Amino acid sequence: YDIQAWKKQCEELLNLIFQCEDSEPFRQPVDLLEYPDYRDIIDTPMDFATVRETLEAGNYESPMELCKDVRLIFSNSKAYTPSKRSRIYSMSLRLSAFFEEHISSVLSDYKSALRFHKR
Ligand SMILES: NC(=O)N1CCN(C(=O)c2ccco2)CC1
Repeated sequence: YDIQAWKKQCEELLNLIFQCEDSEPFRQPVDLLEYPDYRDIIDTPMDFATVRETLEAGNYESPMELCKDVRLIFSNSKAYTPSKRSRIYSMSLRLSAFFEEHISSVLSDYKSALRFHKR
């Protein structure tokens, strides 16, 4: 029933994601010299350094907000990919599966703790 536990749990999950080779394309923003049309396709860029920095600045109120930004990293990859078999998109799918598998208990525990708090 710890309402604040999600933050350290998210920090540790972000640490695991940064150790994963599949996250390399998603750690920093996309360079426009390499992908000139990126902002024509993607209106809201997002990356794992921005998520980690937002978390560490105390700018997420809940793990649901963090989850929305992480999911935006993956939807941006799906929207930008020219093919469903591309290397970078295929890395996003594995990383998304890993993230969803680990974030599930973080979300469940937070929502349960909040319900207990408001009982
Ligand atoms: N850091 C980068 O330069 N990226 C390249 C564009 N991105 C993609 O999701 C993507 C899908 C298919 C090909 O690239 C984000 C990562």
